[PDB]
Amino acid sequence: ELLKPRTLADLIRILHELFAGDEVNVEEVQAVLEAYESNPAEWALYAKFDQYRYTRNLVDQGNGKFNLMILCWGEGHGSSIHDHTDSHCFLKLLQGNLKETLFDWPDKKSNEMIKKSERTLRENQCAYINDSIGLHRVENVSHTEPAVSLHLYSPPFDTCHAFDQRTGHKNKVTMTFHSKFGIRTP
Ligand SMILES: [Fe+2]
Repeated sequence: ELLKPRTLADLIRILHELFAGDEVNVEEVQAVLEAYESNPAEWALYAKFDQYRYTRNLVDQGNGKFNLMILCWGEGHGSSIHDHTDSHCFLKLLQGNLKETLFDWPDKKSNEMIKKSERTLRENQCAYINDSIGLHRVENVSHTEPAVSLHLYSPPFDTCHAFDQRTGHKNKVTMTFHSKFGIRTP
């Protein structure tokens, strides 16, 4: 029985319930994430920005069944084109807007990766991606407004691939956390 999360803490409690088992009801998880109304006071602790690139701030480690983190995107900050390491990935906007661009998995041939689609993710909206859907890039294209997003990955992963848009070639990257549970982790 899915109820509206009253607070971020309440959302986290609900997520522990939704991930108690071995599988993932994606539509239910997405619905609960969307239903949480972002309250900046509840997540200010995690919203640690860096001037030069977006930061990943760990919020909850789940049951070891998911990583829940907050990403802080300065004006103009964006990600690589990347995959999600055979995991579910939910992305909910807490503040601002992000542009998501979708790409197909490349062929062996070196070739320009052409976008398949793009969309604008707005405050409180939750998006979902997995490797079967494709690859994506996420960017804060705003010149004036930082963006903050809440990401849930299951199972947790600490590596993924970045793809070179000009060729489709991939390289493995290790994800690092800017902070964990509100504590800067240099
Ligand atoms: Fe992603």
